[PDB]
Amino acid sequence: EREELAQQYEAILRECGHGRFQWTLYFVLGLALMADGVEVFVVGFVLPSGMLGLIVYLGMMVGAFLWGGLADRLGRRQCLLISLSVNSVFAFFSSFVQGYGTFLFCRLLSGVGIGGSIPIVFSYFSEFLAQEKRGEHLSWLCMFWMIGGVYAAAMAWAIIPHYGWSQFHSWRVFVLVCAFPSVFAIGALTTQPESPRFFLENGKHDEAWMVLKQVHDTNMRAKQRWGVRALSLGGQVWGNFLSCFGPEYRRITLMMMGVWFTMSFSYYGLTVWFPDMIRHLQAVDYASRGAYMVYFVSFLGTLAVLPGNIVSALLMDKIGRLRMLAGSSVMSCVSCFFLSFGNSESAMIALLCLFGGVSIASWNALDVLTVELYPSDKRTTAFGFLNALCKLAAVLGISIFTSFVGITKAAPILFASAALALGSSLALKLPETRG
Ligand SMILES: COCc1nn2c(CN3C[C@@H](CCC(F)(F)F)CC3=O)c(C(F)(F)F)nc2s1
Repeated sequence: EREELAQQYEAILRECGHGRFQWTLYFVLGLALMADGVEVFVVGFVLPSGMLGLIVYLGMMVGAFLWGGLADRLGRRQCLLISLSVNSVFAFFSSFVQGYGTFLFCRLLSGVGIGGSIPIVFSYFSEFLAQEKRGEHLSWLCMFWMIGGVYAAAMAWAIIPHYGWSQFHSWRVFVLVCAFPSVFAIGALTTQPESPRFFLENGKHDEAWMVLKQVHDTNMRAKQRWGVRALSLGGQVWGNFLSCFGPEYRRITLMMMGVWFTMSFSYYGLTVWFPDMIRHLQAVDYASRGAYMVYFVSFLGTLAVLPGNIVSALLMDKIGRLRMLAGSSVMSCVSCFFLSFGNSESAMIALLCLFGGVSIASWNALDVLTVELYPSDKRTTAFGFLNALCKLAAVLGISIFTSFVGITKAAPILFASAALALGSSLALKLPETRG
C-alpha cells in the first residue's frame, strides 16, 4: 500500500539524519518564501498607493490552487520553478509599465505566480525532514516570510517614502528590488533535486533512490487530439481535489478550512486596520490643533513576529502541535480583545507587535499539521486549496476592516476576535498529526 511505503521512507530519512542538504534546501525554500512575503506586503500596503489592488490577492488564490494541484502530478521543484518564474517575470515587467491598468495586470499575474509558493515549499521541505524534528525545522523555515516582509518594508521606507496619490521613478526601483528575492530563489532552487517522496509516489523509484543518494552524499560531509494530455492532467488534479473531501480527509479538510480561514481573515483584516487606524489617529491629532509611516509600521509589526517564531520553533516538538495551535489561537483572540487599550499610536504599534508575535505560533503549528495530516499524493493539492482559501479570507478581511476604518475600533476588534475564537474552536477539534 501507500502507508507501508511511508514507513520505509521515514526509516531512510531517520537513518540518514539531518545535515548539510537539509540546511541548503532550507535556505533555498527560505528565499522562495521570502518572495511570497515580499509580494504579500507589496499588495497589502504599497499597491493601494485604491481598493482595486486586491486583484493581486484574487489572482494569488487562483495561482495557489493551480500550482498546488499541479505539484502532485508534475513535481514540487518543477512546479515551484514555473510559479517562481512567472512571479519574477511579471514582477520585473511591472517596473517598466506606464499605467495602472498594465501595472495591475502584471501584479495580478505575478500574484498568480507567487500564490503556490507557500504550499509547494512547505510540502517540499517536509518531504525531506524526518519525523523526529520536522516541526521545529518547518517553524524555522517559516521565518523567511517575516524576513521578506521586513525586507520589503525597509526598501519601501527607504526608496518610496511618499505617496503616488499626489527604473527611473522611485517606485519602479522599489518594484525591481522587491522582485530580486524571486530571482535569487529561482537561482538557488535550480541547484536542488526533486523530492524523492514525489518520485516514489509517481512510480519513479530509481529517481527517488538517486535523490536519496544525493541527500546522503551531501550530509556525509558532516558529523486538439494530443490535448488529451492536458485534459487528463487537469482530470487528475480535479480527482485529487475531490479525494481530499473523500470518506477520510473530509472532516480533516473541513476543520483545516475553518481554522485557516479564521486565522487568515483575522490577520489580514487587522494588519490593514492597524496602519489605517494609526494614520486616522494622526489625522485627528493634527486636527486637534508621506507614506513612510505605513511602511515603518509594517516593518515594526513584521519584525516583531520573528521572536515569536524563534520561540515557536524551539518549542514545536517539545510541547506539541495541537497544544501550540490552541495556545496560540486563544492568545491571539485575547490580544484582539487587548487591541481596545491601544488608544494612541504609541500603543497601537505595541499591540500590533504583540498580536503578530502571539499569532505566528498558530501558523507554524498549522503548517506542520497540514503537512503531517495529508499524504504526499494530495499534500500540495490540499495545501494549495487551503492557501487559496486563505487568500480569499485575506481579501474579505481587508475589504471589511478597511471599510471599518475611521468609524469604530470595536467592530474590527470584534470581527477578528470572533474569527479567531471560531478558529481556535475548530483547531481544538483537529486530530493530532499522529492520527
Ligand atoms: C495563506 O495560508 C497558507 C499559509 N500561509 N503561511 C504563511 C504566510 N503568512 C505568515 C502569517 C503571519 C501571521 C502573524 F500574525 F503571525 F504574523 C501571515 C501569512 O500569510 C506561513 C509562514 F509565513 F508563517 F511561514 N505559513 C503559512 S501556511
